[PDB]
Amino acid sequence: DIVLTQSPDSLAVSLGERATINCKSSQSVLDSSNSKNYLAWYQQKPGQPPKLLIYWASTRESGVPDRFSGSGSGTDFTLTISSLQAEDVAVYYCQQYYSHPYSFGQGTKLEIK
Amino acid sequence: DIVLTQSPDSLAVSLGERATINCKSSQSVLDSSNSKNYLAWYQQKPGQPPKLLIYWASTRESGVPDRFSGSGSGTDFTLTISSLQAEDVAVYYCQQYYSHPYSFGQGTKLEIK
Repeated sequence: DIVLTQSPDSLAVSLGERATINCKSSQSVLDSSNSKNYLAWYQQKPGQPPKLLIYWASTRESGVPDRFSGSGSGTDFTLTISSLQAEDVAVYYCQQYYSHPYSFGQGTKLEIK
Repeated sequence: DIVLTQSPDSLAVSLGERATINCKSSQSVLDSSNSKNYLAWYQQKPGQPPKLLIYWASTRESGVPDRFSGSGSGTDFTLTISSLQAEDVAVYYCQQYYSHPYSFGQGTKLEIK
């Protein structure tokens, strides 16, 4: 089964600065036929459900701020927040839906420094 | 935007008994062209990422105990946990992926009486 490992586990970034979170999959999640990477990114704040930010590794979800972007292919992916805002403090998770059982990374805590 | 509302918000159940969690969608998530309900259920414990339990409303993910079962259709769904065990203490979420933006219910916290 595919295992996702995120890094770092926690990130402290100054307000307005760029935040970068990585996710590495044990197996490629790139579908060679359609060229799609079955990888998604979620944001989750205390007492609230997860919120989808990016899917297909780099397509932005409806309603999600433009400062959120995803990149990468195969086994290495990255979530980038162009300009960190106070409201971006939360836990971020990557998820693969390439093959069952689907799985999530351990999560990365993002805080203001 | 399809909104999911779970009920109850929290519940306390006794070991060995049956727990029931409902999810209501503001609009139907049943695709009449293929007869599939684009609805999933997740389990999440403190400090851990979400874990997929059921998808397509009633298909149980591999590795998941058979005490977990999903039912329902259209706008009304139910997650049933039979023979409750201490390890089932967690927050449960329903998720719809019928139309964008995809969305999660507010979550239901399950505890042991």
